[PDB]
Amino acid sequence: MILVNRETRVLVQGITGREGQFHTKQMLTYGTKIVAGVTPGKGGMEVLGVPVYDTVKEAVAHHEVDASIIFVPAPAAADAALEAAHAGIPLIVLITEGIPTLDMVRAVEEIKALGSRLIGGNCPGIISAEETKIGIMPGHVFKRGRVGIISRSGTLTYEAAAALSQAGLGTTTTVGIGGDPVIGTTFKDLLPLFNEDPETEAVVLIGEIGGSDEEEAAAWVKDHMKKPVVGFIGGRVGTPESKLRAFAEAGIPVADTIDEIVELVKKALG
Repeated sequence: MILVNRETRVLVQGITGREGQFHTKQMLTYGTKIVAGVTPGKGGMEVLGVPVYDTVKEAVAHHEVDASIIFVPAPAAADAALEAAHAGIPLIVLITEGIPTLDMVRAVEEIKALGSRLIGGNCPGIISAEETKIGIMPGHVFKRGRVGIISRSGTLTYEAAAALSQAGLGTTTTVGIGGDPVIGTTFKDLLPLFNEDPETEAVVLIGEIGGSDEEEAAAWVKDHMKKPVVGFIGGRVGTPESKLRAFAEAGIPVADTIDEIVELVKKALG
């Protein structure tokens, strides 16, 4: 696994909202160690046994936190991420969709400078199979195994994870990094972590049109990866052709279908 596991202590920002409450319940049931929640104006309340505070600073003053997950409304979501970073929280998972691009870029830059890792926004989060769940992904399709996943598409991530689980390969950590133009963590940032994780025997990269992250990741894989990588591009620099060419030139086998992801991983591991 990379980044998080069962021991990861989690803070939920926007815990009192409909989404926040629903997923706090799903995560608690999964085994995620949610230790506190934050919602301005709701400090003093309790959600599913989780104490709620008005600010992240107040929450961290009473609880050690390794990561935070944000369900705060779009207009204030970027600030919520910044609030977590200023409090010293190492990992910040920003779920919220619709955050203004300008807000997003400013948050990415400042949080990066502060030393925290930001996943998102507009993403499903991170899950370490049968260890911990810090996101909104369907937990049941992530059976524990040996394949790591980094994906810009939640849709394809779940199809791939379910297929890998059914094939007996399973998964380690899956990070849904988000498909929007501006994201805080991408392929190249996570590949080195998977490369050094002995539990991960192969990594699946799921990309799509736009940006240059897939192309940059391919170059990194070609020069530094020590284990198999399989790629998939949805919607079949910045074009699908450019990304397919980049993967091909990097020696990264590309699956044309979800089933081929499974077949290519099996082939690579022998």
